Order: sequence, then C-alpha cells, then structure tokens
Amino acid sequence: DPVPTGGDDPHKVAMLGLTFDDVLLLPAASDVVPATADTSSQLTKKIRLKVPLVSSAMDTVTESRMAIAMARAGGMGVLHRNLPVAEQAGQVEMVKRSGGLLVGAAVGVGGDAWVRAMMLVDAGVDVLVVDTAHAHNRLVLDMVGKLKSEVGDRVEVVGGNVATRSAAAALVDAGADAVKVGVGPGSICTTRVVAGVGAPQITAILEAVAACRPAGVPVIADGGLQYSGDIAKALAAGASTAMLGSLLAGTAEAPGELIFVNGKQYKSYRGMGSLGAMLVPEGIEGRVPFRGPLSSVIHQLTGGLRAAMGYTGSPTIEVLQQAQFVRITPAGL
Amino acid sequence: DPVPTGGDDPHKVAMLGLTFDDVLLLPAASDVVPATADTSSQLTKKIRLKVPLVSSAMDTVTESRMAIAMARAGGMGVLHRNLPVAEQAGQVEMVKRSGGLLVGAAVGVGGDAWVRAMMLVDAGVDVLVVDTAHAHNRLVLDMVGKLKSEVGDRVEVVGGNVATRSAAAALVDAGADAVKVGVGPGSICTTRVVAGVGAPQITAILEAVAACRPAGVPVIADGGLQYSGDIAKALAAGASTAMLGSLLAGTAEAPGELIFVNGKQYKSYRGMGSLGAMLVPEGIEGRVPFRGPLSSVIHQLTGGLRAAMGYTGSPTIEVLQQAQFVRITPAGL
Amino acid sequence: DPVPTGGDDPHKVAMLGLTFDDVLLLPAASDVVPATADTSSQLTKKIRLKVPLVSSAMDTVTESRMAIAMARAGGMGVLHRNLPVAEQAGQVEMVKRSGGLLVGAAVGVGGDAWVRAMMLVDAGVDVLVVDTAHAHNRLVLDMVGKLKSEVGDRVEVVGGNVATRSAAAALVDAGADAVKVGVGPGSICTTRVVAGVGAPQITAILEAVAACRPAGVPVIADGGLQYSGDIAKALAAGASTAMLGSLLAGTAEAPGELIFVNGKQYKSYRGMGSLGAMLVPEGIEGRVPFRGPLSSVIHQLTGGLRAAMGYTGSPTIEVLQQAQFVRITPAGL
Amino acid sequence: DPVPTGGDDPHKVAMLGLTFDDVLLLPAASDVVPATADTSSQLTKKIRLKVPLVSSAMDTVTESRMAIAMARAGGMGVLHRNLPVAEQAGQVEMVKRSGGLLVGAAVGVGGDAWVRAMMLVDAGVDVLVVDTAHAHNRLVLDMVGKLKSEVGDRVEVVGGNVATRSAAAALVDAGADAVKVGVGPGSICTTRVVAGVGAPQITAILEAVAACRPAGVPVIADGGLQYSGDIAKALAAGASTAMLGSLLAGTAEAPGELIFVNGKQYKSYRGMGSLGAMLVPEGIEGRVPFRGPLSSVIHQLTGGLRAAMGYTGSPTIEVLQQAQFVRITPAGL
Ligand SMILES: NC(=O)c1ccc[n+]([C@@H]2O[C@H](COP(=O)([O-])OP(=O)(O)OC[C@H]3O[C@@H](n4cnc5c(N)ncnc54)[C@H](O)[C@@H]3O)[C@@H](O)[C@H]2O)c1
Ligand SMILES: NC(=O)c1ccc[n+]([C@@H]2O[C@H](COP(=O)([O-])OP(=O)(O)OC[C@H]3O[C@@H](n4cnc5c(N)ncnc54)[C@H](O)[C@@H]3O)[C@@H](O)[C@H]2O)c1
Ligand SMILES: NC(=O)c1ccc[n+]([C@@H]2O[C@H](COP(=O)([O-])OP(=O)(O)OC[C@H]3O[C@@H](n4cnc5c(N)ncnc54)[C@H](O)[C@@H]3O)[C@@H](O)[C@H]2O)c1
Ligand SMILES: NC(=O)c1ccc[n+]([C@@H]2O[C@H](COP(=O)([O-])OP(=O)(O)OC[C@H]3O[C@@H](n4cnc5c(N)ncnc54)[C@H](O)[C@@H]3O)[C@@H](O)[C@H]2O)c1
Ligand SMILES: O=c1[nH]c(=O)c2[nH+]cn([C@@H]3O[C@H](COP(=O)(O)O)[C@@H](O)[C@H]3O)c2[nH]1
Ligand SMILES: O=c1[nH]c(=O)c2[nH+]cn([C@@H]3O[C@H](COP(=O)(O)O)[C@@H](O)[C@H]3O)c2[nH]1
Ligand SMILES: O=c1[nH]c(=O)c2[nH+]cn([C@@H]3O[C@H](COP(=O)(O)O)[C@@H](O)[C@H]3O)c2[nH]1
Ligand SMILES: O=c1[nH]c(=O)c2[nH+]cn([C@@H]3O[C@H](COP(=O)(O)O)[C@@H](O)[C@H]3O)c2[nH]1
Repeated sequence: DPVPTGGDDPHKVAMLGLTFDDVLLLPAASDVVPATADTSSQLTKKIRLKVPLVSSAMDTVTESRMAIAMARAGGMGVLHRNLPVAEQAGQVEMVKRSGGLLVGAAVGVGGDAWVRAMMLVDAGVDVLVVDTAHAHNRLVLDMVGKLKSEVGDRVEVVGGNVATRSAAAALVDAGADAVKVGVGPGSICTTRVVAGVGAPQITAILEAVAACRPAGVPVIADGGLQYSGDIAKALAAGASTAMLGSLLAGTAEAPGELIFVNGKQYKSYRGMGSLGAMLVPEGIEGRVPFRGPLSSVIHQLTGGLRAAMGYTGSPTIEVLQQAQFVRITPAGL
Repeated sequence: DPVPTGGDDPHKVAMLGLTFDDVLLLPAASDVVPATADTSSQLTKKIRLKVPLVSSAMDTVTESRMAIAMARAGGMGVLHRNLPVAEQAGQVEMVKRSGGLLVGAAVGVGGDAWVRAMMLVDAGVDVLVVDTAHAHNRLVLDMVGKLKSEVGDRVEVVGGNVATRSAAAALVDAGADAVKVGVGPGSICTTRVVAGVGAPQITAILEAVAACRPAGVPVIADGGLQYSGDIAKALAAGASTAMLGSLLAGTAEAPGELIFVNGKQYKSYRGMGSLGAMLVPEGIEGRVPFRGPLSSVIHQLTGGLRAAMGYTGSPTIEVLQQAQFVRITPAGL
Repeated sequence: DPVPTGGDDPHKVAMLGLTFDDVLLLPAASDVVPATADTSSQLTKKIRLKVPLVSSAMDTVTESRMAIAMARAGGMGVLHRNLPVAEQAGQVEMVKRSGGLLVGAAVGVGGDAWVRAMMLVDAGVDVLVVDTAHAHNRLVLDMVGKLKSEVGDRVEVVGGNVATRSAAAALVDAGADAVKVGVGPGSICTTRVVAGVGAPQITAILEAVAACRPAGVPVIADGGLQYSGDIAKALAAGASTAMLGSLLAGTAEAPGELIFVNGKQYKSYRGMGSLGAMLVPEGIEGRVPFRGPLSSVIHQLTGGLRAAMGYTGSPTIEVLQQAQFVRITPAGL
Repeated sequence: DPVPTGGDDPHKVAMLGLTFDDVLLLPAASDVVPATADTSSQLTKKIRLKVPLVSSAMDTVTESRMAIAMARAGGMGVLHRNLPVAEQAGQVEMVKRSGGLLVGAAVGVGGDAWVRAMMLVDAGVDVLVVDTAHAHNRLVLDMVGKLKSEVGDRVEVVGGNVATRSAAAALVDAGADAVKVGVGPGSICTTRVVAGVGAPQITAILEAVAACRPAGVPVIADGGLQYSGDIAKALAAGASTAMLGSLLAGTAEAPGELIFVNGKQYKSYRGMGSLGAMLVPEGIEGRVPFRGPLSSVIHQLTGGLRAAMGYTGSPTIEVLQQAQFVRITPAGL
C-alpha cells in the first residue's frame, strides 16, 4: 500500500511543520503574576540577557543607535555587515563606549569575512554572528570552527541559520556558542517562493532544540515573529532568545528616515538578500508602520511575554521552555 | 523517530483544539419539535434558568437595565465590576427590587474585591462571579475557597476563567458552584496575540466538562459565541449555560449610546482588559451593529437553540449534552 | 489519555465530514469518451431518468414551466408546495398534459399535507416528495409510511432530508422509494449558522448510501452543488441523482422576473425557510446571475458529467458510482 | 465502525493529495553552492537538456520563436497543434535550421493526428508529444504504441497527461520515452470545476515516479508551477523536467501581442480547451503580466532552482530527486 500522500517512501514527506499561528500556549497552574516573572535568558553559553530579545543584523534594523538602545533595554543588537569593515568596527566601538554595553556583529564566510571578524574582535565585540542563509553548508561550519579555535575564549561565536536537528547538531559539533534557527520564515523572506525551501518555525525550533539542549547550547529563534505572543511561543518551543527584524524596523532607533504617506508614517524595511541590499534575490524591499521609540516597543513585547509566563505558571524562561501547546485548526484563526 | 511535528516529546503539542466553526451537530432520531423543547438548565448547583443564557460582566454589556431584561427573558445578567462598590451594590438592589429577579455580580481577587463581595452579598446578590483571566492562578483558587467558606450557603460562587481539565478540577476542589470556561476566545480578546495563550473553545469545554460533570458542577461556556448555532454547540459539548458579550452588546439595554454612522447604527463594545476599560492590554475597543431590544435578540437565540434540539432529538438540555458532532474541514466554511 | 480533540469519549466527535470541495475524482483506465457515456439513472425504484438531475421544490425554482423543461431535458421537476393545493394540483395537470412528461410535487406532514397529497395523486403526479428539513423526525417517517401504504403502487414516495446512515435506514424501513440527502448544504441554507446543525455532503452521501444501496433504494443528493463537477462527485459518492436549486434558479424557466442591475441581469432566489417564503428563519433571500434557457444550462451540466465519466472510465452512472476520490488540502483550492 | 470520512470502504477516498503549496524542501548538509550546481536532466530516455524546462504546447506559449529561444536557453519548446499540419511542420523546420536546436511538437489521436505526426518526423522533429487530457484512455495508449513501433528509433515519443501510478505504468508499457503528469493543475485549467476530476500535483508526481523510475522512464511535471520554487519541488518529487505555460506566456517570444492596460502590459494566455482555442470548455481565456525576454525569465527560474540545489546539498538533478519535504499547514501560507 502506498504512503497516503504518494509514493512508497514514508520518509519522503519527513515531517508536518508547525508555525507560530498553528499553536497556542496552554494555561497551567500558576503562582506567577506578570509582575513577578523573571525574563532573563542565555543568549550564548557565556552571555545572559535581562530581556531575551536580539535585533536582526539588517541594514534597516541595527546600526549603533539600535544596538545601544537594545542593550539599555536589557537585550542586544547585532550590527549588520552591509558596510565597510572599518565602519562596522567603528560602530562596535561606539556601543562599547556607551557604558560597556553588550554588542554583537555579523560576519559572512571567507577571507574578507575573516578580516572583518578580526577587526570586530579588536574593537571589543562580545558576540560574532556567522550570518548566513544556510549554516549546514560545509563552508559555514568551517568558518564557525575556525573562529572558535582562533578567538573563541575572547568572544562568543554564534552560527546560523538552520532549520533541522541535523544542521543544529553540526553547528554544535563545530563549536557554536549558540545556534540560530530560521530558514524561510522572515517577513521579508522569499526563499520559500524562489527556492521552494524552508521549515515552519515552531517545528524548526523543536528540532534544533532536540540537538542543542542536550549539548547545553542555547537556540536563538530568528524570523517570523509578528506579535509579542510569538516570542512566548518561540521560547516555549525551547528557544532561549528571539531575534526580531520587522517588529523593530519601525522604531525611531532603526536606520532610515520617516516616510510620511497619507498622514501615516512608515519606515523602509528590506531583506538583506533584496536587490537593494545586494541576481536572483531572496528578499523583498518594503515598508513597515512607524512604531515610535524602541524602549516602548520592547516594553510591550516584554509585557506580552510576562503575561504568557503568568498564564503558564513560569517564574523563569527555563520553566516557560517546559510549557505545552495546543494545536489549532484553520478555523482557529 | 521524532514526533511528526517536531522534537521527541509526544506531549509537547498536547491536544488538537477545536473551536465552534470546526464542528456541526449531527441530526438524530427525534420526537421533538422546536416548540416542545425545554430550554431550562442549571446555571449553578442551586440555580436553574429557564433560558440557558447569561450576559457578560462587561461595562459595555451588563448594568442594571441589562440584568433586569435578562432575568425577565429567563436568563441572568452578571453586573460588571468596573465601577465603585457602592454603585455595583446599588445596581444589585435595583434588580432585586424589580420583582425578585435573579442577578449576579463580578468581583476580582484581594482585599478590595473582598469588601466588594461582602457588599454585594448584603445587597442580596444571588451569584458571585470571581471574574478573572486565569482561575488556575493560586490566588484565584484561594478567593473562590474563601468566599465559599464565608458566604457560601447564602450565595452561589462561580469561578473562572479556565481552559483545561486540570484548571476546572482545581476550581471544583476549591468549592466552585459553577466553572466558567474561556481563555482566548472572546471577540474583543487579544490574549492569543499578545500572550500567545489560549484554548479553542469546543475542546476547552469538552475538557472542563470531563472534570466538572463527574463532580456535578455546571460549566458556563464564556466567549467566542457568534451565532445562535454556537450556543447549541457549546451546550452539546457539555456546557450547561453560555455567557454572551458581543451578541448582546448591540442591544438597547446594553450600556452606552447609539452611534449613527452612514445611516447605520452601532454601539461601543470593548474588552474589560482594553486601554479604555483599564499597560499591555489584552482587549480591544470596538463597535457592534445595533440590534434593537434584548427581548427580540434572546427570542432569536433561543429559537436557534430550539431548532438544534429538534434536529438532535433532545427534549431537554440534559439530552442535548449527549449529542454528537461531525468535524468539518476548512472547505466546510 | 484523553481524545486528542477533548474529553474521554472517542465518539463525541463522530466523523470527519467531507464536502464537495474536499475531494476530486481520480482519473482511471478508460474506453469511454464523453460522447459515448450513458447518463441515465434511477430517480426512484420504479422511475429512471435520461439525465440524472431534478429541480428543487422551491418557489423560485420549480413551477410548471420549469417542470416541463426539466422533463423535456431528460430530468424532472418537483413542484413546490408554497401555494394552494388546487394550484399545485393544477400545475401537475399542466405538466402531464404536455406530452405525458414525468413530474413530482412536494408535500409536508400532517392533515393538510395529506389532503394535498391526495389531490396531487388524483392530478396524476408520478412522485410525491415528503419535503422536510429533518426526515429523522418520527412524524416524517410516519407520513412516508402512511403515503406508501395508501397510494404506494400508484405513485412513488420520496422521503427527505437526511444526513446520516441511521436516518437513511429509517426512511428505507418506512418504505421510501428514494432517500433525499442534505441537511445544511444548500446555498441559501443558514441551518449551520442558526441551529449549528449539518453534515458535509460527500460524507452524508457516503453514509446514506451505506444504508440505501444494500436495500436497493436510490439516493438523491440535494443541496450544495455549485458546479457541474459537483454532480459527478455526488454520483461517484453513490447518489443516483442530484437535486439542484441555485444552478437552475437563474434560468428563464424559473419563476420570477429578470432583475436588471448595472447592465447585469439577476433573478431572485430564496430559501423556502426564508422570511419571505414563510419566526427564526433558516434560509435567506438573495439573487443569482441570470443564466438564460434551462436547456442550455442542462447541456453544460451534462457535458461536465460526461467529461467526468470519460476521465473515470465509466460508461454508465452505475460504474461512475464505483469511482474513487483523492482528498485535497486547503492549498488545493 | 465506518471509515471516519464516510461509508465502509477505506479505499473510496484513496489518497491525500498534496500540491506544491503543501510542501517545502528541507535544507540538508551541503557542499554545493548555487554557482556549482549542475542543472542538466533527462527530457526523455535519449534526450538530455542543460536546463530542465520545457514550454507548453499552447497557442499562446510556443511557436517557432519560443522554441528557438527555449532551445538556446538550454531547454526545449513543444510546438502547439492548433494550426494546420503544413504550418506546424514548417515551424519545426524553422527551429532545426536555427543551428540544429532540439524541438518537440504536439499531436493528438486518430488518422489526422497520424498524418500530422508523419509530417513532423519528416521535418526533423526530435520529440513527438502525444498531447491529451487523459492518456489512460485506451485510444491514447494505442497512439503512443503505434507511433513508437513506426517511427520510434528516429524520434522520441512522449505520452500524457496522467495523474496516477496506474496510468503512468500503462504509458510505460505502451513504450513511452517519457511520461507527462498533470490532470487538473494548470493555471487556466477548469477540469476540476467542470468535471470534478484531478489530482494534486506533488502526489501525482510521487505516484507517477513510483511507476516510471523503476522502468528508467523520465517524468515531465506539467501544470500548476507558479514560482521558481515549484520547479525545485517538482524535481525533488521525482520529475526530471518541468513544463511551463503561464510562467512563459508573458514573455516577448510567446505568440500574441502586447496588451497595454492602465500603463501596465499584458499578454493573452488561454487554455487549449478554451472556447477561443477550440461545447463544454475545460479551459479559460485570460491574460498574464508581460515579463520581457524569455532569456531573463529562464535565468530567474534556473537561479531559484540552483538556490534549492544549494540548500538541499544537491550537485545534480539526480541528487535533488532524493531531497525530502516538510508538509505545511494552511497557516503556513
Ligand atoms: N486577557 C485578559 O486580560 C482577560 C481575559 C478574560 C477576561 N478579562 C476581563 O478583564 C477584567 C480583568 O481581568 P483580569 O483577570 O485581567 O483582572 P485582574 O488584573 O484583577 O487579575 C485578577 C487575578 O487573575 C489572575 N491573573 C490574571 N491574569 C493573569 C496572568 N496573565 N497570569 C497569571 N495570573 C493572572 C491573577 O491571580 C490576578 O490576581 C475582568 O473583567 C475579566 O472578565 C480579561
Ligand atoms: N432548515 C430548514 O428549515 C430547511 C431545510 C431544508 C429544506 N427546507 C425547506 O423549507 C420548507 C419547510 O421545511 P420544514 O421541514 O421547515 O417544514 P415544516 O415546518 O412543514 O416541518 C415539516 C416536519 O419536518 C420536521 N422538522 C422540520 N424541522 C425540524 C427541526 N428543527 N426539528 C425537528 N423536526 C423538524 C417536523 O417533523 C415537521 O413536522 C420545505 O420546502 C423544505 O424543502 C427548510
Ligand atoms: N481538460 C482538458 O480538456 C485539457 C487538459 C489538459 C490539456 N488540454 C489541452 O487541450 C488540447 C485538447 O486536448 P484533449 O485531450 O481535450 O484533446 P482531444 O479532444 O484531441 O482528445 C484526445 C484524446 O484524449 C482522450 N480524452 C480527452 N479527454 C477525455 C475525457 N474527458 N475522457 C476520456 N478520454 C479523453 C480521448 O481518448 C481523446 O481521443 C490539448 O492541446 C491539450 O494539451 C486540455
Ligand atoms: N534567503 C537568503 O538569501 C537569506 C536568508 C536568511 C538571511 N539572509 C541574509 O542575507 C544576507 C546574505 O546571506 P547569504 O547567506 O545569502 O550570504 P552569502 O552570499 O555571504 O553566503 C554565505 C554562505 O552561506 C552559504 N549559503 C548561502 N545560501 C546558500 C544556498 N542557497 N546554498 C548553499 N549554501 C548557501 C554558502 O556557504 C555561502 O558561502 C545575510 O545578512 C543574511 O542574514 C539571506
Ligand atoms: O530569506 C531571507 N531573505 C532575506 O533577504 C533576509 N534578510 C534577513 N532575513 C532573515 O529574516 C529575519 C527577520 O525576520 P522578521 O522580519 O520576520 O523578524 C532576519 O533576522 C534574518 O534571519 C532574510 N531572510
Ligand atoms: O481576553 C479578553 N480580554 C478582554 O479584555 C476581555 N473582556 C471580556 N473578556 C471575555 O470575553 C467574553 C465575551 O466574549 P464575546 O464577545 O465573544 O461574547 C467575556 O464574557 C469575558 O470572558 C475578555 N477577554
Ligand atoms: O436549510 C435550508 N433552508 C431553506 O430555507 C431552504 N430552502 C431550500 N433548501 C434546500 O436547499 C436545496 C437547494 O440547494 P442549492 O441552492 O445549494 O442547490 C433545496 O433543494 C432544499 O433541500 C433549504 N435549506
Ligand atoms: O485543463 C486544462 N484545460 C486546458 O484548456 C488546457 N490547456 C493547457 N492545459 C495544460 O496546462 C498546462 C499549463 O499549465 P500552467 O499554466 O499552470 O503552466 C499545459 O502544459 C497543459 O498540460 C490545459 N489544461
């Protein structure tokens, strides 16, 4: 008898992938109210954040202003790599000189990326993010391993992005201090349309965590978070932090100017694989509603997270990571 | 082999949650026609209603005018608690002086809520509703138990809201005279977006009833009812009454004035967790179509319920609670 | 362990109901081309149609003009019962005098319905349709049995509507010469919203056929057919004929006049349970695009059916009833 | 106990059919970057293409200009058969005289189709495509066998279209040099609405490949490809090439003129079963956005395919055919 969806191979369709909108967190017994919840969580093996949020390494999201504001809000920014090495290293220094704030910076793969990494380390960066669409490529695993052996106890090395248990395991073996998850889910991502490739993000987190948690390696959920409720869902699936692009792109601190249209305000937001950022693009150029100061956006996001922690009876993010989901049907939206 | 939706824990995604739109009632053998159906049902252990409908404890739904009209229609109102204690107690007296009509009133948790409760009991209220977003919080279970031990044979004590079997069981153990179900489903609810928390309402009722029915405790289905057909579905899932917000907010008797727009009439309707009602809000402020007199709305809702009773062969609500569902696909809408 | 959708009763959600849009017919080996297919099929035990289509007993679909045109096209009309007995009987005579054409007529339940039935039989009707929303009501089963024992070898007696195997079996036992299926699916039906009751139509046909086929009783699929492809699907699920309302309401022969709007033409179409037709209505009043002559509409519908017969390798409707489905996902629409 | 979807036959609903939008390709371990991927693949047993793309045999897609451009781009065109034999044969000669480019041409079934085929072979065509809606009809299998025995080592003979394992197996037995898959999926196809017949295309490919691959016969995925990502999905499901209609209809090289509307440009695109092309039509007449030169469209499509190959670690199309899918939910779109 055939597999009900076709052919005779039961592993051809390997999984059923759930995204954020497919699940809700179940309320549970609680002695936690939103006010008493503790939102701190590991970004990497060595680095703990007060607020488990990181801004995306995108040229419409994180330059020094955003990185400073994120660190002051208890999270962290990852400086984007679409600018000369000297300028990126300069922005690292601008952040570190603003009171010894934490900061990360993105690098790619290869010789130029190596020079960039060494300059960032010299400028005092806390976290290097090897920042790629496909960390299961051998070249990315090599870059992560080479960085960790060279500068590994002066700096934390994050590898990404992955969407499977096997890819997460490979980054763990290469020595990553955190594993970043997300292939396909970004709001400005067209990888699913252009390449037909991706993994729904709740399932991707569940799978990456199955490799990373037994190894003591934190998982960063990256892409597709549209609402504060999604942050609670990502962390409950086992992520330790979430990386945000679109939710932060509309803020005052994000690079780019205010666009006034029809009495409404917008800001430019674009994929780092868009034509404008870079050809077969895998990102789009768009705009998002203007959201005002970063500090207030983060307060709303953390407020939603704290509500989820109270509903699930989670005093800490570590307990939130043990919460359960109910799956919902299309009618549920 | 992994769980097909991710990870190695088969209980991480604990349930598949159905909402009202996911199911239909199956017609069955019948010697009932809508005219002969008996719609009476227990609100609490001690209180039976002629019509199994309760109006929401919301400041755009139930003040004394709505409570009087609901009781005269054979149901009951629950007076909202967004007003001073003296005024809420006054409205209880206004209802009781209108012919010994049944009335309930909402209270929260804590010292002020206690003073409020004692005043309501003194004013002659029939039902206290401990009225919270999360009754599985230890503080709410304590409030329910404290009220029941103190004023428990003078007044009925309802606890809510819950969305799981374990939460319902906890309220039963605390001594609730009814258990109110609904976390996430309200029309003006943004808990699912803000906190990422909720449970689809048919599954939530089925689970709460699995704890409550063996204990002889009635379940009140609260939130997400959009159509008269949903009332029949909630009761068939095992609820004994339904609580209505949006379906009653448009009525003449609801608080608030008529809004004339484009020759159409509306009334304000808002969550009790909205900014206007209260910060990270979990409700919105909106409007609903004006619906005319409450009496006529209730006649239409009970007419739909009676039709369902005839189709399912249910002469009483107790038999309707034994009816079966067919699940439908998205194509079914 | 609970049922995954809630509670501890695996039969509470009894079925997964498929509708027409949930399935496609699988192509199969074929020596049939659309031109050679034979579309004849049993309407009842004793009556075979050349084209397996019947027009709905609705006052915006079938009066004598439609009945004459349907019979001439190789199908049949069922005259509606929203008119005096004398007038309905008169229209039966008008059809029979137009060349001994087949005709049916609807009756309800009770004394007045009985008088109506006797007059229709005297006027020479071929088929009485006991025409109700819920044939599993004991009163309807009694009417079917009483008619069959009284006038049963002069006239064929159809009973409906049902949506389950048990209801179909009950009509078989009462002596129905055909069983009509459809509770909830009609285009102008609001039973699913008002009463929350219904059964998706492919599953309803599959279940009714499981009772009717072993008893040699034909099944009429009634309601929810939107496209010619749906007729092939209904017959493949095991129905022997299909009854059409909305697909025929726009035709020249349907009662009602042409409505000109924005250079487009419409005709009124309304449920027989609508306010205008009859209170808690379970039908709506609307309009449908004007479609021109009935003869041309039937040619298009039979052409689609013949195409399906060629694709499935079915030379006759009896072989089409053995065809298989593939289920499709929401993405499939 | 009944089948959960109705009746007592577990094979009545035979399969669950997935389409392109139901799945994503899973990233895997990779030493492939888009630049190093090899996109060559078998069109037929004897013919390999550099780019695994074929243009549809439609009179709004492929005449000699499109066929020349497709062959120069490394793919192939199939000349449509809605024109006199002499003219179609002439266009074959026009292509062959443009540098010994590969070309195919469509024929139907019967005596006239035979004369057409012989003229095409004499004009030097490389591939005859027996071009029908239903190749599991005995008449089509006979045409394929007759052509292969008569002209079979001078020319390759493709048979289509099929949507099942059994139909693919029948074409293999008849001697097809490739099997073309797609019943129902075309953008301008109304077979699913008119006849109610079809098979979702990923499942159809998986099933056809289960018959064809063990026989060494290539599968051409035909219809429903909307995005470059769909090409990667079709090939991963086991197809060896993809045939494109709508994605190529907007190009400069496609037959038909530019339609200027609202400052936007369009081109006519119509099914070959549409009224205009040919009655009960199973295709529609429409328009598609103007896309510019074919060469640039093919570069974008191959770029998406190469990205998918890098993500899946596939250096060749043969390895891409071993990639795995994750199924997504409706929420996933
Ligand atoms: N999402 C919501 O906030 C929500 C949901 C349902 C109803 N309401 C309505 O809003 C009004 C205020 O209700 P409320 O419960 O927000 O009032 P509240 O602030 O008075 O809280 C009362 C008690 O409920 C518990 N609680 C509430 N939310 C919690 C959470 N996220 N985590 C842990 N415990 C929690 C706490 O024990 C708290 O002491 C009421 O009228 C209620 O009917 C709000
Ligand atoms: N939802 C609907 O009301 C509905 C559905 C299908 C067809 N129709 C059409 O509307 C017209 C009136 O049909 P009707 O059946 O409402 O007529 P009706 O009022 O004449 O009822 C006839 C019999 O059907 C049974 N019945 C009908 N609805 C029932 C219910 N909810 N519960 C139990 N028994 C019920 C009763 O035995 C009743 O005596 C007919 O022409 C019919 O074709 C209505
Ligand atoms: N739904 C459609 O009609 C459809 C589907 C795919 C492609 N097309 C395109 O339309 C054009 C005409 O194709 P066609 O196959 O309609 O041409 P056609 O009328 O020339 O038929 C050719 C042969 O296909 C078989 N066939 C076709 N439809 C059938 C059915 N419903 N049942 C049984 N056998 C059937 C018959 O054996 C017939 O002799 C072609 O260019 C084709 O590519 C049409
Ligand atoms: N779909 C996308 O292109 C995508 C996805 C996520 C993030 N981004 C962002 O865009 C920017 C560029 O990222 P990038 O990875 O495209 O940069 P890149 O071109 O610098 O590639 C870096 C390395 O990633 C690997 N890689 C990337 N795409 C691959 C594929 N399709 N197949 C195999 N290996 C592949 C290769 O080893 C490559 O050497 C970054 O800022 C990143 O955050 C792009
Ligand atoms: O497929 C992609 N193409 C792109 O061009 C692109 N640019 C950024 N990113 C990724 O998207 C994340 C931001 O996602 P959100 O806007 O949903 O927060 C980021 O954090 C990245 O992981 C991309 N992904
Ligand atoms: O999540 C929520 N945020 C809020 O601000 C809010 N206010 C009311 N309620 C609840 O909603 C119920 C009314 O729901 P309906 O409008 O769907 O009838 C009510 O009966 C309550 O249970 C809220 N829920
Ligand atoms: O629920 C209902 N309320 C009504 O008022 C009503 N009127 C007709 N019918 C039924 O609908 C069938 C026609 O359906 P279509 O328009 O989909 O063909 C008809 O053939 C009937 O079975 C009704 N059903
Ligand atoms: O059902 C159909 N009715 C038609 O009239 C018709 N014309 C073409 N085709 C088929 O559609 C394919 C093109 O599909 P796309 O536009 O989706 O690429 C083509 O390659 C054909 O397989 C038809 N199918």
